[PDB]
Amino acid sequence: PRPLREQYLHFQPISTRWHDNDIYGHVNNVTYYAFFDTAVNTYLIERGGLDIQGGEVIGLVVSSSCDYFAPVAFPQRIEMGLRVARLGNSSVQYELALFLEGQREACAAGRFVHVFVERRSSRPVAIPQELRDALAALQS
Amino acid sequence: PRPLREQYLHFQPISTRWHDNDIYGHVNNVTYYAFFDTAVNTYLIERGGLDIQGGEVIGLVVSSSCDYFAPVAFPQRIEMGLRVARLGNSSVQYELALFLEGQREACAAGRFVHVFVERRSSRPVAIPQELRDALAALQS
Amino acid sequence: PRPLREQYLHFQPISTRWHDNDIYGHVNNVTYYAFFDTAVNTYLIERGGLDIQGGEVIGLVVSSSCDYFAPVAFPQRIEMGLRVARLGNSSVQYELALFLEGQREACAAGRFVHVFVERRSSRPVAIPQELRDALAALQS
Amino acid sequence: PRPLREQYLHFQPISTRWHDNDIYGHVNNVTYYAFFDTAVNTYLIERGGLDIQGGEVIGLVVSSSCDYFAPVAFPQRIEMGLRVARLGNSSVQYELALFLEGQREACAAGRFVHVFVERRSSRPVAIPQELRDALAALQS
Repeated sequence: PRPLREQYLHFQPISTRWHDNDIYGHVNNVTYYAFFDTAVNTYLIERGGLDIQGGEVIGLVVSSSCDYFAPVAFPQRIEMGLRVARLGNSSVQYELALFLEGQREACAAGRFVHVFVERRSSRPVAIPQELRDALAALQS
Repeated sequence: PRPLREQYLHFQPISTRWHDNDIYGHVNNVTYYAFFDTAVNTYLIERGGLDIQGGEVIGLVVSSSCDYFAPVAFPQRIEMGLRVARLGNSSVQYELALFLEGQREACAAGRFVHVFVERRSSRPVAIPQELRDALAALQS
Repeated sequence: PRPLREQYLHFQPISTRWHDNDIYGHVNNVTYYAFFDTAVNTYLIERGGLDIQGGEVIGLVVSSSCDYFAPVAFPQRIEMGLRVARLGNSSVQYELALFLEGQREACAAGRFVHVFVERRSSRPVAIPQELRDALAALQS
Repeated sequence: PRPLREQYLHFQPISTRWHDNDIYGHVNNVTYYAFFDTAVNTYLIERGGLDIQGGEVIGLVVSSSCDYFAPVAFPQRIEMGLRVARLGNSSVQYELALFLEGQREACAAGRFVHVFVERRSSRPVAIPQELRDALAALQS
């Protein structure tokens, strides 16, 4: 049961980094998470309009998780699939998968959840229209 | 329900680091995972006997996940709860929770899973006796 | 000539972390810099009064550098020497050295330079009295 | 005295990452160093032949330093200039500068030094011909 390129709507390429490999020769399992919210926020920055610097509205990570199938190593060229699952109105949930360039099978694959808040108060908010617009653009 | 200090068998203290705090003031959600397998492996190193540098046997992270309840920021003094859930014989599952010093409530809390393999072949193996001994030592 | 514990006025202990070790077994050369401004800012926070979250005044790193003498690896217990070299009035220069516990010889050793600015304008400022007080406290 | 695109021979583009920004909104000064040896080793991997996994021969960082001129922030598109200064025969010295895409002026700029060794012994060695070949290819 290993995810596939075509199950995902948006694709970020990310350059790997020397100190991505951990001591056993392969990208540390933690790094995948960094690849996630990079992948996400990049999309959010360029399309949702936020404005992190910036924004009166910001997303927060309340939970995440990831499953690892095959190893990847610097310097290889990883690239990140992205698609939205559930989606409340102060809240969302993404599905990420990392693919090696030219492979149908995901290398690992995971999910996490954003909760949008007012920056100052950290109190939940409706997803403003422009975010919601681009967010929805990734719904299955 | 937000986990509690006494539900956990082993305790690693970890110094937070300047660049732990992300752009919105608080320790990045990713860092938690770093705190996990630090917390784990540290115990593994000192009590399972491995031997990561030298070990013919090494652990791999095949999945992990985490839920976040309250924010923490450098320079505060986090400290990490640890306990084993399930436990096969080439395989294990930890349950981690991070605690601010002193608070009864976990700040976030998560789990992940080790698979022990022969370093060279990366083929699964029986948990050698010393590991299994200290691992089991954390069983509920 | 390899620096020595007694040449340094303040001492931060820092827990090493699993993914500190790079692919060749030893704490990545980059991590040292992380250890620096952790070591610094920690002292700054607790004794200069800033206040990074809240501070109208913040420090910026305009240059740094480091020389490496002996390797260190998670899980060993490094610990960080600190002292001030030069010291203008909107500007300062620290000298850091990392020590294995206990060794008289520094493992690596480096320096870097803070420039205090008004957070908003990022325009240079006089070091406010409390900072200057604790800063000077580390002058040779 | 701020470096210029045309003073450098090779150019790595590197994607920035969410947790590159530190607490004051801009890429942490430590990250530049990660950008350095990424930039380097990538070139070394694809052209010097090593083989880090791999190699009986590996490079080590004995010193580095960096000067910061202008700030950069995720998600902007940084990209790394690269050119060799000095060059012994067990030893080398690179000059790095980071450029924002479409700027003549470097954002920061730095140097560091490799020392090649036999992996196992960590004892110096002559730069094998293929490395030396591509290394030299970057001499002023």
